[PDB]
Order: sequence, then C-alpha cells, then structure tokens
Amino acid sequence: RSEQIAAVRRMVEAYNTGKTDDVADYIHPEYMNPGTLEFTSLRGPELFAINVAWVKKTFSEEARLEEVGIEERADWVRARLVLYGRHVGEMVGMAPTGRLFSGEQIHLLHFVDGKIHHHRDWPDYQGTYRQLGEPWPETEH
Amino acid sequence: SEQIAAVRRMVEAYNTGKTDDVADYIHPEYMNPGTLEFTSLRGPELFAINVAWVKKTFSEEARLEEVGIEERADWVRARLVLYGRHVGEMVGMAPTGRLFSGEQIHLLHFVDGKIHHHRDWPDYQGTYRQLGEPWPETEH
Amino acid sequence: RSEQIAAVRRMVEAYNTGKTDDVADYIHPEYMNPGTLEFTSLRGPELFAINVAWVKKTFSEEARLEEVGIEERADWVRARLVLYGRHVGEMVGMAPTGRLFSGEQIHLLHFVDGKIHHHRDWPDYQGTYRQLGEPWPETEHRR
Amino acid sequence: RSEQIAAVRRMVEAYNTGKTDDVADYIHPEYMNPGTLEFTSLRGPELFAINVAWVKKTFSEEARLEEVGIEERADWVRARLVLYGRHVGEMVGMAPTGRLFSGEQIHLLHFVDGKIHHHRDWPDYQGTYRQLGEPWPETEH
Ligand SMILES: CC[C@@H](O)C[C@@H](O)c1c(CC(=O)OC)cc2c(c1O)C(=O)c1c(O)cccc1C2=O
Ligand SMILES: CC[C@@H](O)C[C@@H](O)c1c(CC(=O)OC)cc2c(c1O)C(=O)c1c(O)cccc1C2=O
Ligand SMILES: CC[C@H](O)C[C@@H](O)c1c(CC(=O)OC)cc2c(c1O)C(=O)c1c(O)cccc1C2=O
Ligand SMILES: CC[C@H](O)C[C@@H](O)c1c(CC(=O)OC)cc2c(c1O)C(=O)c1c(O)cccc1C2=O
Repeated sequence: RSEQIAAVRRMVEAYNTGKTDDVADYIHPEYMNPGTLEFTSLRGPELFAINVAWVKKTFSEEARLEEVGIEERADWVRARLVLYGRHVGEMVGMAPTGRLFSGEQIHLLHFVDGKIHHHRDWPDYQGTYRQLGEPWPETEH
Repeated sequence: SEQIAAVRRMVEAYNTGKTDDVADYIHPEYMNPGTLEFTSLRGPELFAINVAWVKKTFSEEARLEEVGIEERADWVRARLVLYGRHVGEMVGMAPTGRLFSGEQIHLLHFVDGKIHHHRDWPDYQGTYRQLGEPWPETEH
Repeated sequence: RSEQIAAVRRMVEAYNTGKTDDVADYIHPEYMNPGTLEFTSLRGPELFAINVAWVKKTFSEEARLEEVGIEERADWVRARLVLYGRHVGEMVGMAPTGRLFSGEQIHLLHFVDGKIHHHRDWPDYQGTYRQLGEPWPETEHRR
Repeated sequence: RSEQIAAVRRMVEAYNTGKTDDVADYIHPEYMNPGTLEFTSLRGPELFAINVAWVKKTFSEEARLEEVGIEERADWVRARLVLYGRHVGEMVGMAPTGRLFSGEQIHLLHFVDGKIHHHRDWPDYQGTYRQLGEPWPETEH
C-alpha cells in the first residue's frame, strides 16, 4: 500500500468534493504548481486549495476527476485522470459557454517529506476548447 | 434545415435507444462502413443494430452530446461527444466497467432527403486509454 | 529478442520503404484488417501489400511510420506508432488536400502460427482530419 | 489582407527560422504569455525571443511550426498550428529523449496598438509526452 498514491487519491477526492480543510495533511508547505502562476503567488496548502476552488467555480460544483491509473517511481507519482465538467465560470478571459466537456489529464507529482511538493498537470486544453465550441476570449486575463 | 433536423433525430436515437421510427430519416440503402466488421445489413435495420450495439457495449446510459453541426449541399458534418461506460464486449476486449468520453466527427450524405451514407470517427485512442488499454482476449 | 516484435517491425518497415516482396514471411495467409473492409475483400499478404501501396499513394512515398514503443502479451502485440505524410491522393471521397499531417496510432496485432493473423489499427482520424483542413467529401464513392 | 494575420504569420516564421532580430516590429512592448511564467519574468519582444530560443534549444534547430489555419475576430487572432520537433534539450526536468514528435497547437493572440499584446498557446502536452515515451522527470528543478 503506497502512502504516496494514497495521498494522490486524497488530492483527487478534494477536486471531487471541493473540501480542502485537511489539505495540509498531504500538501507540502512549499507546494508549487507552475500552472497556477498566472492566477496567484500563493504556495503550499493554500495554493492547492485555491486550485480546487477555481475548478468548482469554473467547471461547476459537479465537476468530477475520474481515475484511470496511478503509478509511482521513487519519490514521483504519475496520475492519469479525466476531468468532467460544465463551463460555468470565466476561464482566462473567456465568458462561460455553459458547455459540457470531458478531458483526459496527466499529472506529475514530486514528494518531499512524504507530502506533495511539486505538481504539474496537463489538461487536454485543445480537446476541452473544442467541446466548449471554441470560444473567442472577451478580455485578457 | 431538414438535413440538420434529421441528424438531430439520429443523435436522439442513440440517446433513447428508440429505433422504431428510424425509417423516417434513414435511407433504405443506408450504409456505414464502420459496421462492416459486424454485419451485412443495410438501411434502417443497419442503423438500429448500430444503436443497439452502443447501448449493449457502452451501457443504456451512453449518450451523444452535440458540439456543432454544419452542412454543405447534401452533406452534414456533426461534431459530437460520446459518453459511456464499457459494460459489453468491445471487438474482443472484455468489459472493463470503466467510464469514458470521446469526441466524434460524423460525415453524413443525404439522398432522397434521407441519410444514405454515414461515416463516423470515434476517438479510438482516447477511449482506449480511458478503458485502461485492455489487451484483447480474442479476435473479433 | 521477441520474434513477434521483430515481425511487427518488419511490418512497420514495409510501410516506410514501400518494399513488400517478402510480406508472406510474416503476414498470415488469413490476415485480416477490419479497417480496410470498405475498400477490398482481399486477405493475407495480398491485402497487406495493397494496404501498403495505398498508404504510399495516398500519403506520399515519403510517408513515415515512426515507432514510439511496442509491447507484447502472449500472442498479442500492441504497437504505438506515429504516421507522418502529405495528403496527396483521394481518401474516402475527399479530394487531395496537399496537407502535411502527423497522427499517433495504436495497433493491435494477433499472431497465429507465428504470423500476423489479425490487425486492428486506430489512426488519429479526427486529429488528421483537422490537419487536413477538415475537407468536405466530394463523393460517397471511391470517386 | 489582414495586418493582424500577417503579424501572427511573422511570429510563426520566427519559430521556424529562429531569426528574431526584428520581433519588435510585431511584438508589443508589454507582450505577455502566461505559459512562460515558470521560466522567466520577462515581458515584450524580449520574452517572445526567449520563447523562440527555448523551442530551438529544447526541440532542435530543425523544429517547425506548420500552419493549419488562422482566423480573426476584431482585435483577436486564433492560430491553429502544428509543432514538429525532436526532444534534444531538458524539458521541465525531463532529460532529452532524442525522440521525434509532432503535436497540434492552438494559439490565441490579442492585439493592442497593432502589435501582439497577449499570447496564450496550448501545445498538445499529453500527445507530445506519449511520443517522448512518457519520461519520468529526473528533477523538479
Ligand atoms: C487557480 C487557477 C487554476 O485553478 C486554473 C487552472 O487550474 C486550470 C485548470 C485546472 C487543472 O489543472 O485541471 C483541473 C484547467 C484548465 C485551465 C486552467 O486554467 C484552463 O485555463 C483551460 C483552458 O484555458 C482551456 C481549456 C482547458 C483548460 C483547463 O482544463
Ligand atoms: C521560455 C520557455 C518556454 O518557451 C517554454 C515553452 O515554450 C514550452 C513550449 C513552447 C511552445 O509553446 O511550442 C511552440 C512547448 C512545450 C512546453 C514548454 O514549456 C512543455 O513544457 C511541454 C511539456 O512539458 C510536455 C509536452 C509538451 C510541451 C511543450 O510542447
Ligand atoms: C454494430 C457494431 C458497431 O458498428 C460497432 C461500432 O459501432 C463501434 C463504435 C460505434 C460507432 O460509432 O461506429 C459506427 C464505436 C467504437 C467501436 C465500435 O466498434 C470500437 O470498436 C471502439 C474500440 O474498439 C476502441 C475504442 C473505441 C471504440 C468505439 O468508440
Ligand atoms: C485500401 C485502402 C485503405 O486501406 C485505406 C486505409 O489504409 C486507411 C489508412 C491506413 C491504415 O491505417 O489502414 C491499415 C489510414 C487512414 C485512412 C484509411 O482509409 C483514412 O481513411 C483516414 C481518414 O478518412 C481520415 C483521417 C485519417 C485516415 C487515415 O489515417
């Protein structure tokens, strides 16, 4: 039973439930996610919490992250997930399209001190954009 | 457009699984080359078997969502997204019970005001990944 | 060194070179690919040879199949390949677009009696279609 | 003739040739690309030139960006492109694999004062990652 994978599964559940009160349990104080850089300078558990909140706000409370597979190698975990949502909040300067979508994701996670220290994820941006009807942005984010 | 209306009825038939009225919009000589592996049937009967297979393989809850539909003369292009769960044998791959969703592009040719030729391109590789990349147990 | 994997690499090399003199070495007499049922009733090394020729005709002599990875499990091989080409011949009723494209592919091959007996391949149809400029078919026929 | 589309085509040409001496002609002094934030805090023509350099360093001098289609709506341009390269440089902590790859991209560009002022680019991250043999990162750094 991998502690690393169990922690990643808690992370996934956070996206599903939206509940982030306990994230300090598995999110390192120095947690970073380069994908968040455009939105905030926060780090650690508060950074992960703001990501989860953004997901529920933008892609609906009913947004789901489904697990396809999770593997590990030393202090690293690779998660193959699928995001299901509906576009209901402003997304980087694109007005809500109200469109359903689903997009595969690959996540790379690095563990330090038994907690998630670095988190990179690659949404299916283009696939999502297509399913959103390829909206034209209304403003720069 | 009556053509776009017909394609929307086709999409609904996948969603409801109800194929009693398909002769309304499916040409007697309807062909879908993607079906050749499974059957030699044509027309409304062929379309119905395709719909039945989707419900059997991808669950009763399988549905097609519309992204967009375009037309040009006697042709329609439908940009759709299939949502389902792999519950039935899929060309020799055993049921995985896994959820999946994959964009699709459908090209439809109308003759005599009905759908005469139908090509569709599922996201085979994306679906395969979401199904955990199963190894086939047999040749279809 | 897997003989099955070696056979699949010979298959890939045939698409690359267009050289098919020796395909009977590794293609089963009863070889079938369900994806080409629309085009011909051929089977065996004969079917494979014409499929290779069609690729070179439709996607140019310079069309390439690059290997990402190949794995095997008992009598089955899974090949992760990438096709590169330029669309220069009629393709299912769509006129040549002259467009460069590249698309990942997943191939599933079943061996029987030491030769490739069943071959299923999944091109990135939609990705390819996008890169071709999403052409409208001119005919539902071959033309 | 669209001056905007012409400008975006000069941008595309810069990725292809690696020739960036004239980028100030079409890149706004305040040009930003949020995709670059992990790597640099630069803005303007300098940021664009750095991006081009990184592409050539990481994906080889032979890297090419092919045009599928470009459209515009008011002060916005959408470019549908395809990147071709070979993974020859360290890529966010993943060692060079020497592997060929090609992946579609969608770019969204906003013009201000007749120059490219904001640039968002969605590579096919997952498809590229696959073609690179899904490498495990050697560092987070
Ligand atoms: C706080 C800032 C963020 O939370 C936004 C950022 O998280 C974000 C995410 C979160 C994520 O990585 O997957 C759950 C996803 C997307 C995005 C995102 O900013 C996107 O911006 C995005 C897009 O512009 C076009 C298509 C798809 C997407 C996304 O899928
Ligand atoms: C200054 C540094 C940057 O320029 C890096 C950034 O360019 C970057 C680019 C540039 C790009 O937009 O293509 C024309 C592409 C990728 C990436 C990138 O940082 C990637 O990081 C990347 C990846 O991690 C996995 C798969 C693909 C990619 C990229 O395709
Ligand atoms: C009647 C039986 C059929 O025609 C099977 C066939 O419908 C079929 C469909 C339905 C369709 O859209 O083609 C018209 C979809 C898939 C498939 C299919 O046979 C697949 O076989 C399939 C697969 O093997 C791996 C991933 C995805 C798929 C499919 O999405
Ligand atoms: C004899 C005629 C043929 O066999 C056509 C057939 O070869 C074919 C191949 C080759 C192959 O993968 O078969 C084993 C590839 C494609 C296709 C094909 O017929 C396609 O039709 C096709 C398409 O309509 C839209 C996008 C992509 C493709 C293909 O990539």
